[PDB]
Amino acid sequence: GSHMSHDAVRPAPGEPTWVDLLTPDRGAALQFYSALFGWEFSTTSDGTSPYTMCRLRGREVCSIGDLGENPGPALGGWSSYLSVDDADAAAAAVPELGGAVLLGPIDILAQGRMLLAGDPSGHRVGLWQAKEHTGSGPDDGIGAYTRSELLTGASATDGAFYRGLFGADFATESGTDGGGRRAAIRQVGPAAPSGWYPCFRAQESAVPAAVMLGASVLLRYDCPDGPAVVVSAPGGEVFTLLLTD
Ligand SMILES: Cc1cc(O)cc2c1[C@@H]1O[C@@](C)(Cc3cc4c(c(O)c31)C(=O)c1c(O)cc(O)cc1C4(C)C)O2
Repeated sequence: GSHMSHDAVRPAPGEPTWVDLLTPDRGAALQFYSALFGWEFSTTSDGTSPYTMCRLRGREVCSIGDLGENPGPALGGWSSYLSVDDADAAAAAVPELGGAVLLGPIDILAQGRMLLAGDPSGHRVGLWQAKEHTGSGPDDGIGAYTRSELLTGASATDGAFYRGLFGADFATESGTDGGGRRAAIRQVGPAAPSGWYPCFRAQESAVPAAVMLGASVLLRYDCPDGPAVVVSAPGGEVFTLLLTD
């Protein structure tokens, strides 16, 4: 009966949520994508759909998806999944800011909820509902996710979207949070690509690992961390590599 909670939850910032990447041919993608980082494949479970989990050193990293006969998937390439208060929370604030929900709310195997929002031009913003964990996986340095960064032509706009679905604006109040949300938005276009694509950690040797395959060069500089490498995969998947150790 319109009661409020009496507990403030403050998750640990920095920890990424998740990152999935659809492909036309999972079999082939594993040959390209995994050739960049140098990961290993694993067998799928039986009884369920074919799911290849990409793990190494007994440490969780990422998973690959596929479409088969689905010409219009949900992912549409790399993207950053931001963790919201609730699937419905975010979706509910979408219209409050003046956006449009494209997908969700949906119940993926009653395990989680993924939905997309933004404008009807086809902008997909990864939104996951953190209930158990916020994607706190093993910190093996290299090979694990690094962070989430979106390159849009309207930092001021996207910022408004984030501050609304995540920022305090969501609940137009303070006290029942700390501020442990992860996101990043930069304004670029002429001198840098555009789209949703988190960063990843790899050795310097990974740079050419992609080149040799025939990756497309767009932008590999002008980053806050210094050395950056953004390549465009042949299928249309855009992602950024940062050299650290
Ligand atoms: C949204 C969606 C809706 C739908 O009707 C069918 C469907 C998907 C999508 O692609 C697949 C192949 C299955 C699938 C699986 C996941 C996600 C996903 O988008 C999709 C997903 O978003 C996600 C995540 O964000 C964090 C996780 O820890 C795990 C996942 C899993 C479960 C791997 O078919």
